[PDB]
Amino acid sequence: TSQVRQNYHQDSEAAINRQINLELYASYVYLSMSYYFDRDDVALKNFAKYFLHQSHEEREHAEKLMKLQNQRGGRIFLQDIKKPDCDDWESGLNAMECALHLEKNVNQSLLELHKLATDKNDPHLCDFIETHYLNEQVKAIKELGDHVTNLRKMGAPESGLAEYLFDKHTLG
Amino acid sequence: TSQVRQNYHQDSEAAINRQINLELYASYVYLSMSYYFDRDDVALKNFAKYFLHQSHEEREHAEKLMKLQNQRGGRIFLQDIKKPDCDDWESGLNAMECALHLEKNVNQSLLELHKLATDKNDPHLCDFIETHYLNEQVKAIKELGDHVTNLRKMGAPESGLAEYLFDKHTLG
Amino acid sequence: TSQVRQNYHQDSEAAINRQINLELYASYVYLSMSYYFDRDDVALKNFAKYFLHQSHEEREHAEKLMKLQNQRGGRIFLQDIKKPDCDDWESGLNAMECALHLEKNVNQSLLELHKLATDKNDPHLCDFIETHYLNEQVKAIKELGDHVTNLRKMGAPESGLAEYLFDKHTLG
Amino acid sequence: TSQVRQNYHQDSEAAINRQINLELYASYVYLSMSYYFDRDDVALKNFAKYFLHQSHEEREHAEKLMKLQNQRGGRIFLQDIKKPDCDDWESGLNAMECALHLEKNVNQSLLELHKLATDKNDPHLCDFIETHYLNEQVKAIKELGDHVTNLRKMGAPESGLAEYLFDKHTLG
Ligand SMILES: [Cl-]
Ligand SMILES: [Cl-]
Ligand SMILES: [Cl-]
Ligand SMILES: [Cl-]
Ligand SMILES: [Cl-]
Ligand SMILES: [Cl-]
Ligand SMILES: [Cl-]
Ligand SMILES: [Cl-]
Ligand SMILES: [Cl-]
Ligand SMILES: [Cl-]
Ligand SMILES: [Cl-]
Ligand SMILES: [Cl-]
Ligand SMILES: [Cl-]
Ligand SMILES: [Cl-]
Ligand SMILES: [Cl-]
Ligand SMILES: [Cl-]
Ligand SMILES: [Cl-]
Ligand SMILES: [Cl-]
Ligand SMILES: [Cl-]
Ligand SMILES: [Cl-]
Ligand SMILES: [Cl-]
Ligand SMILES: [Cl-]
Ligand SMILES: [Cl-]
Ligand SMILES: [Cl-]
Ligand SMILES: [Cl-]
Ligand SMILES: [Cl-]
Ligand SMILES: [Cl-]
Ligand SMILES: [Cl-]
Ligand SMILES: [Cl-]
Ligand SMILES: [Cl-]
Ligand SMILES: [Cl-]
Ligand SMILES: [Cl-]
Ligand SMILES: [Cl-]
Ligand SMILES: [Cl-]
Ligand SMILES: [Cl-]
Ligand SMILES: [Cl-]
Ligand SMILES: [Cl-]
Ligand SMILES: [Cl-]
Ligand SMILES: [Cl-]
Ligand SMILES: [Cl-]
Ligand SMILES: [Cl-]
Ligand SMILES: [Cl-]
Ligand SMILES: [Cl-]
Ligand SMILES: [Cl-]
Ligand SMILES: [Cl-]
Ligand SMILES: [Fe+2]
Ligand SMILES: [Fe+2]
Ligand SMILES: [Fe+2]
Ligand SMILES: [Fe+2]
Ligand SMILES: [Fe+2]
Ligand SMILES: [Fe+2]
Ligand SMILES: [Fe+2]
Ligand SMILES: [Fe+2]
Ligand SMILES: [Fe+2]
Ligand SMILES: [Fe+2]
Ligand SMILES: [Fe+2]
Ligand SMILES: [Fe+2]
Ligand SMILES: [Fe+2]
Ligand SMILES: [Fe+2]
Ligand SMILES: [Fe+2]
Ligand SMILES: [Fe+2]
Ligand SMILES: [Fe+2]
Ligand SMILES: [Fe+2]
Ligand SMILES: [Fe+2]
Ligand SMILES: [Mg+2]
Ligand SMILES: [Mg+2]
Ligand SMILES: [Mg+2]
Ligand SMILES: [Mg+2]
Ligand SMILES: [Mg+2]
Ligand SMILES: [Mg+2]
Ligand SMILES: [Mg+2]
Ligand SMILES: [Mg+2]
Ligand SMILES: [Mg+2]
Ligand SMILES: [Mg+2]
Ligand SMILES: [Mg+2]
Ligand SMILES: [Mg+2]
Ligand SMILES: [Mg+2]
Ligand SMILES: [Mg+2]
Ligand SMILES: [Mg+2]
Ligand SMILES: [Mg+2]
Repeated sequence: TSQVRQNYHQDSEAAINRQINLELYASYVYLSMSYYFDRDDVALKNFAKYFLHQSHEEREHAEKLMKLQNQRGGRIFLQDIKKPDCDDWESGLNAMECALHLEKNVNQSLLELHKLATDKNDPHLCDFIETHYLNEQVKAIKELGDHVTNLRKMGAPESGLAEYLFDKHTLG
Repeated sequence: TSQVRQNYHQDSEAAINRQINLELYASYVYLSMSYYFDRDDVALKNFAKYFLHQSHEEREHAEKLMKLQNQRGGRIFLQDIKKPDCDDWESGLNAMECALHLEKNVNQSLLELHKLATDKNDPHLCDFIETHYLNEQVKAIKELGDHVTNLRKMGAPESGLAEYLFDKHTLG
Repeated sequence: TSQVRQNYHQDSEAAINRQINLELYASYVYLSMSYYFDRDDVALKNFAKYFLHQSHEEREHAEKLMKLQNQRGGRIFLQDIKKPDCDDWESGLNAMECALHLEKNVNQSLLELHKLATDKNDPHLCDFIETHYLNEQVKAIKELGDHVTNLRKMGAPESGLAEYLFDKHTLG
Repeated sequence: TSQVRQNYHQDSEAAINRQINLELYASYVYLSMSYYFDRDDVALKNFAKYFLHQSHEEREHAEKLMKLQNQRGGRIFLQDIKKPDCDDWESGLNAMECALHLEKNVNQSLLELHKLATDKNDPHLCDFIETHYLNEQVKAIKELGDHVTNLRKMGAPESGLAEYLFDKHTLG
């Protein structure tokens, strides 16, 4: 056993490794989405910028969990990062909808992680999740919902003008 | 023979003179396009600004080739600069499409020039073309493609509103 | 066909997608190595810092290739990012040796990519690889070789003192 | 009853008084350790500096708990501060090992305190412990573990050179 390990259940350790993979997966989804908008036949540079930033944030989320694993004396075990579900993201509205679904999926995993930490009476892990993950998720989900709403109201995805104007006035 | 000349084939010298003419031609096409947008019955000042800048860049491309010719000990031979294919450029979208076609034509000529330089084992000329021309062309073509895409998606050329808003938010 | 595509062979497009995956793989290897050194039973923070920086550089390499793909009118196709070969990296010396092997493997792939670009007479792609990848690889390989040499000379991996002092005076 | 008291169980009040004593005890252990390293026959000034800083931090931990007691309307009851277990701390490695054991003991007490607060549904007290104590403990334990590891790897306690170099390059 690690000399630092205390009150850190093996189930929690395993769940943290699963969460690391999921955060890296989310980084990959956003990376794919970003460069879709950089295509010459899509050409929405602020959608590209927005999703690249979200991608980099997800990687920071993963790295902080790796740091946590070591802080508590667990051992990092990495798995393949699966490719995203789509190669072609169809439209700005569709990409925002997929991002919303992704963030709610990552949130559900974080909530299950917190429930495990609660079941194992690990208040340090509970605090870590609450302080660094749960409100960030709520804010991300709200922002994506807001974006979906505006795109729908403006007439996307049929209106290429709506996508263009949203790119310029909300994402730029 | 020029006291400086070394490893510089007469075919390369001639091809450089042809490229000088083509770059000046491209400058002239963009000059014509620019002032079309300055017409009182067209009145898109940022289209005018954009194309005038592209015109001035083409002249810089020509002057750098003139400098190259002398650097290598070749002799500059100038020809008439042909007037552009159109007097009336029809719309912002049509002008962007013509610019895209022009830039791909200039690129093809540069690629043929590079192949000649390769065939004659002239690595200095190869480097000159690669370092100062080829990526600039790729970037210009990508930018023009992006512009065409947005104008089409926004509803041009039928939508005068699309042209106006593109002028203001992308070119301004 | 993409409106921007010119002189860009389908084989080159495919090879660029393969290179994107390899660069992301290299990012993952370095990420794994970094956090190994952050373990409480390893505890070499400058090894951790060094490898995390290398990880972030590899991701930048991947993103630039994604940008290239779109610039030339190719289409990005992503694959799973394989987990690294090891979970436990054994020592500072062993990790440096693995990094050296990785960088030489990535270099070989870049050289094969350049040979394809040469075979297809794509001087823009040749220049891109030469300007942004090949010297960076040569410098990385030389630096890693230098590091391996010093660790060996100092008495690693048997000397934990050698690893500690190298961490402090070369990597810090 | 205090005019401010609300949802503050008598068991929690008593447990806070016990924690105040333990934090002062930890301050005393580190004070003793610090001046051991200031002995002319030990003479490791950065070990002395490090432990004196840890001593002062423990006193701040105690004072914040005293403030908490009054904030919630409990009453502070003080007990003797026991002398540390050792007069002679043997070596830098041994002192770091004793500090690690101390911090894990203080952590266990904090975890028991948090469980009491949970059992009595006192979310303010739960938050206080999580926000101001639990991560500080995890970080302290990780840092001490890191220090023990490096000293062992470098050849302590037999190597007086290892202790000297660690003092200079990690603690200085
Ligand atoms: Cl445990
Ligand atoms: Cl367990
Ligand atoms: Cl997993
Ligand atoms: Cl796997
Ligand atoms: Cl699978
Ligand atoms: Cl998902
Ligand atoms: Cl349970
Ligand atoms: Cl709990
Ligand atoms: Cl919000
Ligand atoms: Cl908020
Ligand atoms: Cl919004
Ligand atoms: Cl507007
Ligand atoms: Cl010659
Ligand atoms: Cl000749
Ligand atoms: Cl001519
Ligand atoms: Cl003529
Ligand atoms: Cl003629
Ligand atoms: Cl043309
Ligand atoms: Cl020939
Ligand atoms: Cl050559
Ligand atoms: Cl570009
Ligand atoms: Cl570029
Ligand atoms: Cl555009
Ligand atoms: Cl092609
Ligand atoms: Cl082809
Ligand atoms: Cl692949
Ligand atoms: Cl795959
Ligand atoms: Cl496979
Ligand atoms: Cl490898
Ligand atoms: Cl071939
Ligand atoms: Cl070639
Ligand atoms: Cl070098
Ligand atoms: Cl160099
Ligand atoms: Cl070195
Ligand atoms: Cl009460
Ligand atoms: Cl009570
Ligand atoms: Cl007490
Ligand atoms: Cl007493
Ligand atoms: Cl007693
Ligand atoms: Cl103790
Ligand atoms: Cl109870
Ligand atoms: Cl509660
Ligand atoms: Cl830490
Ligand atoms: Cl932390
Ligand atoms: Cl340390
Ligand atoms: Fe975000
Ligand atoms: Fe951010
Ligand atoms: Fe995340
Ligand atoms: Fe997220
Ligand atoms: Fe330009
Ligand atoms: Fe310019
Ligand atoms: Fe040009
Ligand atoms: Fe041009
Ligand atoms: Fe590097
Ligand atoms: Fe760097
Ligand atoms: Fe790379
Ligand atoms: Fe590399
Ligand atoms: Fe030194
Ligand atoms: Fe401390
Ligand atoms: Fe401090
Ligand atoms: Fe404390
Ligand atoms: Fe402490
Ligand atoms: Fe809680
Ligand atoms: Fe909290
Ligand atoms: Mg998973
Ligand atoms: Mg699959
Ligand atoms: Mg328990
Ligand atoms: Mg918060
Ligand atoms: Mg001509
Ligand atoms: Mg004529
Ligand atoms: Mg020859
Ligand atoms: Mg260049
Ligand atoms: Mg591969
Ligand atoms: Mg596998
Ligand atoms: Mg060919
Ligand atoms: Mg270079
Ligand atoms: Mg006590
Ligand atoms: Mg006694
Ligand atoms: Mg109650
Ligand atoms: Mg906190």
